[PDB]
Amino acid sequence: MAIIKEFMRFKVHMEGSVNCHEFEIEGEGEGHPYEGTQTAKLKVTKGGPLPFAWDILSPQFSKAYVKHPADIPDYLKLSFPEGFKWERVMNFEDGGVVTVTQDSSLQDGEFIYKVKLCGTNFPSDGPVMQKKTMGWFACSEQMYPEDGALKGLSKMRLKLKDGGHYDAEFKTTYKAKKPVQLPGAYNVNIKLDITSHNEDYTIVEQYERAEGRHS
Amino acid sequence: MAIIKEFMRFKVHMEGSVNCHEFEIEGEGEGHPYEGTQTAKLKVTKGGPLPFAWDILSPQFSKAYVKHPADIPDYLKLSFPEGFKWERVMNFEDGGVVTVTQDSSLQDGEFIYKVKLCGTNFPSDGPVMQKKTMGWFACSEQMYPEDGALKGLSKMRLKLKDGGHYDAEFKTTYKAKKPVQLPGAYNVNIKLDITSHNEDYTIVEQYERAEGRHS
Repeated sequence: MAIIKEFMRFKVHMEGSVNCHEFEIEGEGEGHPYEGTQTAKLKVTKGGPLPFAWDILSPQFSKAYVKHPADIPDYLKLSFPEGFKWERVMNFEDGGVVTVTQDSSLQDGEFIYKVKLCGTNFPSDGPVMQKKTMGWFACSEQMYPEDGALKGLSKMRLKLKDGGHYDAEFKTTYKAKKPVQLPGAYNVNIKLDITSHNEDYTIVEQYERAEGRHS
Repeated sequence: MAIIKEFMRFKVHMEGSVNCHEFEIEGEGEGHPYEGTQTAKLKVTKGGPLPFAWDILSPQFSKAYVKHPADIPDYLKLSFPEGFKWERVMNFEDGGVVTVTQDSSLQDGEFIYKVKLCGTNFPSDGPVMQKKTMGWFACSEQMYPEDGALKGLSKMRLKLKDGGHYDAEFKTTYKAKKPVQLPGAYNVNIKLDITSHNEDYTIVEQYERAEGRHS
């Protein structure tokens, strides 16, 4: 039997603060790791309703679910059962910064996600704190190994409610807990959607499709 | 009859938070803008004692006091009386991030400095939150024009109490409030010292010497 089966569920716990508003999120998800597709259902358990845009949190809730061609080593799938950790910084065009620390493991046949998120310097009148965003554009992450780790860089774009867009640079470093084969440089195309939400975004459902491809 | 005289005093007000510990600092300084030298006397007026290292704040307390050769446009000196603004991000080797917003003006023959600082994601056991730093190494700021503004980039190094060092990358964008001539690329060598401090760094005195030179 495989360790990463064709269908895999996950559980996620997020804690952090944005502009020093503390919160906690608990969620459950499921998907098909070799198809590159997944969904999640997130619940704000502390600090709700959030006084900021959900969209800055949605990309933190799953790289084991990336469809990889056979000739591109699936570094983060190979990291299991032990798993991997990743560190991310997001630099937004108006000075806002989000930092993310995450640990992924496999317990009782289910992925376990632990996330720590720290966001700061968002303008009180800006689109994040005023909840003026409407989801991410489809995007591509440029992946490359460096200093024994897998790194990703993406130019991300948030749609704004009244038109136009709001941009951010994503930098992430992924590290397996045990040494496994890193890939060469390649690209991952990502579609991240909010599929449902209640009025104050205390209950949110997400969908993500991610596929790796050669440069 | 000059706007920037050979001897100039300044006043600075800083407010912000680091790992959501809020604080305010008020200070007075003086120096010689054409000699590239200055001193400051800072006091913690709110949120003391600070539960983090003073060294992350000391580089935020004065680019009007940089000695420039005659063939290098002194962009930030020319910006006065109106003055300038700058935005800074500091990325520390252990995931800590500091963002700084600052406004510089000239009122009644004295510089007026207003600083907003936001720091986050510092490990609770790291040298910043454990106050294990002992001042910055001498450093150089690589200056270059870009998108109509003056930018700086520096690789900064903090001494640690028990030996070794703790590194950070500084990126800053300086913008005159009125259009004045930008220089070409050049370097500024900086020595920033804490010359006195009380036991919990609620009163701190600093000294800085800065000189621009061709690359």
